[PDB]
Amino acid sequence: KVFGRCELAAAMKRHGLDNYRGYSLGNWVCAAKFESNFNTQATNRNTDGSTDYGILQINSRWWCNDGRTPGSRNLCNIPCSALLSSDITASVNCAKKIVSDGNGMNAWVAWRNRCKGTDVQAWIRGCRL
Repeated sequence: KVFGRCELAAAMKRHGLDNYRGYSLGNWVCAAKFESNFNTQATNRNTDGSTDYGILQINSRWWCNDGRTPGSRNLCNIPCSALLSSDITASVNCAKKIVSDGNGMNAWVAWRNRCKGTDVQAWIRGCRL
């Protein structure tokens, strides 16, 4: 599923992401925009052989099992394919674990490079919360 901007904002808000660990909703939407272009089916393979999955491009090296990343941890205790569902619950729940990791949203390279220190609230402008 490819979400609309406001549709995703609403779903994220409902799943408790607004101000989660101090990150306003705009941050999460911006991150999803640049990580996956709002497509839950997004996958990208990394040089180290790990793969990034779904709306928030969660990495198989640490967070999920895809059965093809030797020495991978599965810290979210989920198959990576669960991150590709049109239901964003699994992605959100795992993201919460990631952002609590100690490094906040800096775990998402596109957030750091493209959202951090920008007017992130612009991403939720015009949306019926």
